[PDB]
Amino acid sequence: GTFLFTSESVGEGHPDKICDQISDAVLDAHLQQDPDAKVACETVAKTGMILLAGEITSRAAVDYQKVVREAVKHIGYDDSSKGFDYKTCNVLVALEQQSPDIAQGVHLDRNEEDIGAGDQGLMFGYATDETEECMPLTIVLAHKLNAKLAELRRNGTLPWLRPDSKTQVTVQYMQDRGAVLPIRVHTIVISVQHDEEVCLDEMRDALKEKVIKAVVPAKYLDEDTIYHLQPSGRFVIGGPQGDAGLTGRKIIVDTYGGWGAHGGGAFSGKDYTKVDRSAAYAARWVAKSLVKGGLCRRVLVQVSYAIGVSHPLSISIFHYGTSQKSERELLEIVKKNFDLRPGVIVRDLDLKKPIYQRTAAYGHFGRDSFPWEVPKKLKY
Amino acid sequence: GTFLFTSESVGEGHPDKICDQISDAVLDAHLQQDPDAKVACETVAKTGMILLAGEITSRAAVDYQKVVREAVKHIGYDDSSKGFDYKTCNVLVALEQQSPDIAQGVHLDRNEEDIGAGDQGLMFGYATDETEECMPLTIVLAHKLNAKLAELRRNGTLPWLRPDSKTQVTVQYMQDRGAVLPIRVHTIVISVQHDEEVCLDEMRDALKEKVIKAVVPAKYLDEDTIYHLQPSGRFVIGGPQGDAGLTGRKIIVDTYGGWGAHGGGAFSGKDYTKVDRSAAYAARWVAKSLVKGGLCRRVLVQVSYAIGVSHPLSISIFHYGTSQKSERELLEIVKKNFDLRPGVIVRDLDLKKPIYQRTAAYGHFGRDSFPWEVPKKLKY
Ligand SMILES: C[S@@+](CC[C@H](N)C(=O)[O-])C[C@H]1O[C@@H](n2cnc3c(N)ncnc32)[C@H](O)[C@@H]1O
Ligand SMILES: C[S@@+](CC[C@H](N)C(=O)[O-])C[C@H]1O[C@@H](n2cnc3c(N)ncnc32)[C@H](O)[C@@H]1O
Ligand SMILES: COc1ccc(-c2c3c(C4CC4)nnc-3ccn2O)cc1
Ligand SMILES: COc1ccc(-c2c3c(C4CC4)nnc-3ccn2O)cc1
Repeated sequence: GTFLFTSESVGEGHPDKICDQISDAVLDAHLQQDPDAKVACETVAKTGMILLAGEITSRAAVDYQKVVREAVKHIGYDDSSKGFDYKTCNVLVALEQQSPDIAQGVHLDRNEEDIGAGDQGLMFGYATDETEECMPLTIVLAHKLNAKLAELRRNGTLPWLRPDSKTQVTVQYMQDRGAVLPIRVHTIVISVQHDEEVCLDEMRDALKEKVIKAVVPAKYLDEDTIYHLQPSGRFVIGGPQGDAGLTGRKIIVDTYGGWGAHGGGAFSGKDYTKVDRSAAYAARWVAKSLVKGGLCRRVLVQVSYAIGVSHPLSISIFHYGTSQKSERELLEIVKKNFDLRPGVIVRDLDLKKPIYQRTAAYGHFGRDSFPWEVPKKLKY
Repeated sequence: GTFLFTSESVGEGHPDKICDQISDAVLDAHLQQDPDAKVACETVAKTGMILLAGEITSRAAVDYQKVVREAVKHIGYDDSSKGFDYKTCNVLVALEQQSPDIAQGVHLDRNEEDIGAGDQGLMFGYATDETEECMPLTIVLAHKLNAKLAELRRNGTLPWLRPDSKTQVTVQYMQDRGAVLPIRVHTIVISVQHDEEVCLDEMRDALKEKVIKAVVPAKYLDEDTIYHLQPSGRFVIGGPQGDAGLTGRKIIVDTYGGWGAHGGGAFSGKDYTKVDRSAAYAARWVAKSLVKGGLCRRVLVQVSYAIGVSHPLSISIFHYGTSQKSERELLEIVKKNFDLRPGVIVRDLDLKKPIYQRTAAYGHFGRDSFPWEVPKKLKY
């Protein structure tokens, strides 16, 4: 009845995550001046370079040099000794207006509630009662390990830490009538960029004592837990110098860590008309509402859209055997309580608010009581 | 007992797919001269630009201008009237050597069989008996609709077609003791870039009669099937001009269309030491072997790795209730028959061969009898 499951997370200075945070800093900069900005901002990061590529139609006057550099400063890349510096890096901009063919097919001359989906696609929402925040323990732990590294770097406890990090947690679970119960942590991996002065044994000791023990409850750790701490042996070169980063290359870290399902769409750098983001947020909101509402212990929701069409093409619900109600009954409850048109989701989840940079590291779900994390009281 | 499931696919000229094909053309160019090339090539595409960013350490002498332009020519972007031209686009190169810290931790001075995983991560393999190729019908149909568009464009039947396309198929399934049985096609979406001369009604008629009817068996289509053909109403601007493309932004199209599970890793532009590709291919090979071997009707395999470590950290198997054997029994069969170290997978699946550009459109699985699609005869 037991099984293993592994999830990973990355830190704020992982090059792909730098890109997601810059793309969302650009989106927020536009939304601060024009709540109806149409934004599709991709970011690429490599040694010394941030390139913005995409499409933006907006009435805002945005200083891209300032927005980009301020986001890199927040992450912690502020000196050539760290491999990247917000003060002196190259910021290249290849941004054009949104395609008029897309604009006419999606939102031009359309009533806001009846705007079409900004693209076709499929999206999933997932929730599990295994944690209070309704997220898998594997991904919650993996995110908290990266957050702890950033905390210890920023407070000066471990001054040899640099912003680029990755973590991975394998948990042994027990099956329980469709639901899952965490038993113990089987393996933890941590890799983090570091300075040239600190030795490997000092790093491994700190990662176990000051990071793992500060995040993972002792009840999950035992004599058999496997630790792979700094397994490469050396990680001085890091950030964009060590590996090219792109927006939307950490979509499983952004969501459920492999649990549930994913439709493929990236979140960062997109306004609400892009259903890859808004409909995934709404699907998480529906899933969490079904679990917090006591209708299921674990649930998966799929929705799909066609470009230019407001209503979803399909809606499906899988309760893993954890509900007394059938899928048909749960779908009827969802139809009575939710309107999954993008032009209505924007109002329910306040998606013109410039809070997106906050979502772009540590996962979009299970944190900080964002609107999609506040369950809706269901009427049925 | 019935439910809906939707998957999507994209064409060869979808901007993200252009990037995956260019990244894999670069990898193949290196492997043709140096089978041990270390390649991590990301591609970005926007109006008039192909940018290569990443890390390559190789003994090959590669003409990036020629490799990139030949890949774009193959896709069909050969004139400014189409929005992109291989002859006149800008090709920018930001490629550096692989980080020496990664090289020392992964493969330097290591016996090939004992090379470490090129990164940490989680990967899944999936197989389903619903089609002979062991793939979900939703994604098989979605890929075939894009392939039909490219065929009709290349043979001159529909000369108004351009290379950028997207498709989406929703199938109504019946549950069958853990396995799934397709009943009918509920909805199809097709969007394809076109010239300025053809009218919307001519395109919609051709998409139904020459594309859908030529791909989807009539037994799946009925009076209630919903068609969204050219739903945006106009798609003249397309390819990188209409939307920025990046490598590794179609990872669900590349795999199972939402079925099974995904660990987040992209495939294109990476050599075998990057377990995001090799271990996902090996996991598909294990899953397909378990289904074709008669041990299950549907199966999901998860594997995970740590950078620098050769053996997987975890292996898990979920048979959806379609096997008489337990997960423990299936894991023992997998341990007896497979060695999932990257340095052994490379030999079993011939992963130094330059066939990667062929994998970069229409899915990596369920096609063309690649080594990971030829089931292993299991001994137990
Ligand atoms: C190992 S790199 C990816 C492979 C790389 N593109 C190559 O050229 O081999 C992927 C991520 O691992 C982390 N990383 C980079 N250098 C590392 C090192 N020396 N040891 C461990 N992890 C490292 C960074 O977070 C980086 O974004
Ligand atoms: C709709 S675009 C993505 C949104 C876009 N970045 C924006 O600025 O709104 C995504 C994909 O849809 C397709 N596409 C582009 N223009 C389109 C159009 N006019 N109608 C339908 N699909 C289109 C292309 O395959 C493109 O890569
Ligand atoms: C996509 O989300 C999932 C999540 C979990 C499971 C799963 C198992 C697995 C997965 C390969 C890791 N292995 N043993 C399992 C036993 C039960 N359950 O539920 C299946 C799918
Ligand atoms: C990730 O792969 C999957 C695939 C399919 C299912 C699934 C259902 C769904 C999903 C939301 C679409 N809806 N009704 C369902 C009934 C049965 N089964 O099996 C669950 C998970």
